[PDB]
Amino acid sequence: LRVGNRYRLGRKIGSGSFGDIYLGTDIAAGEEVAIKLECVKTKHPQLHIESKIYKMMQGGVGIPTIRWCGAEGDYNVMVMELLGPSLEDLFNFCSRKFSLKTVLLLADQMISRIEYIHSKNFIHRDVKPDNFLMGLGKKGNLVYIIDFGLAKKYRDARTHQHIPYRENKNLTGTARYASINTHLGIEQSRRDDLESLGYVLMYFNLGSLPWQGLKAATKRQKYERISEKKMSTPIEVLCKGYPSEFATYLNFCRSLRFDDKPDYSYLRQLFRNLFHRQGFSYDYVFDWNML
Ligand SMILES: CN1Cc2nccc(-c3cn(C)nc3-c3ccc(F)cc3)c2C1=O
Repeated sequence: LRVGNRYRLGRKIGSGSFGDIYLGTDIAAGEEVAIKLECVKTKHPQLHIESKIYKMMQGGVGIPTIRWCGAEGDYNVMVMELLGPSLEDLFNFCSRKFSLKTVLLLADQMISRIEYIHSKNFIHRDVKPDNFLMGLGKKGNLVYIIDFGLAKKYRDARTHQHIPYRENKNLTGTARYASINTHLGIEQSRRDDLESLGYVLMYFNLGSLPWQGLKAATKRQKYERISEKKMSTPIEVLCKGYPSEFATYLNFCRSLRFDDKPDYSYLRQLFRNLFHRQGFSYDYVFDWNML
């Protein structure tokens, strides 16, 4: 099928937040692309909003380039450069075990991606391994951030007025990586994207989280059980046996005030100092490169 005169639509290759992913080719450029399709008439249309966020994010390191946006037949279409597997696919491919060097190489880039989105007045709100993809070819060392479907402006683009403190909010994101504030129903802000990343890094270290795979009757009761398990698990217990930096990272995120600008530099330097004490080289040789 033809997409915006220039793109050739192929078979389905993946599943996305509110629209499936298809293989494509930019016929004029001779380059493969990923095409996200969303039904023109749906009770919850979100592709168009997401496109605007990606467009605002353009030029940022690890921000996927959007080649085209439009409407074709029964669908709203978004065309992105082709990327590699997500950190979840790579984690499963690596038998759910990442070396400390891989976790630290990933932590460095992931903190930067989040800082970039924040510099562009947005909070991601769904920080999880599935939303970070590795690039391909010459970009194979680069971690990309995707899925702006739950992203929200946290401050006014010009005035920098932070959004007001709100309570009794709905769990926006994934329960496994949600911050304690989110479980409490507090409006998400910059600190919450970073706390989620802290749980993602501990998840890479452990293979799973202590509140993962809890037995429950309803999805709301599962969230209550996860909340309870997260609030009953001290950071030192969660991080036992791993370098103290992971715990320091999580304690710092939990200490942040609602409208505080996080010290991203300090957080990257925490892991960089550990990376150097370990004698590792920033050579971008991840565990999967040794397979
Ligand atoms: C298998 N692949 C490769 C590949 N490359 C690039 C992005 C994705 C991809 C994965 N998800 C969950 N969403 C997207 C996507 C997003 C916006 C778009 F405009 C197009 C695609 C994939 C993919 O699913």
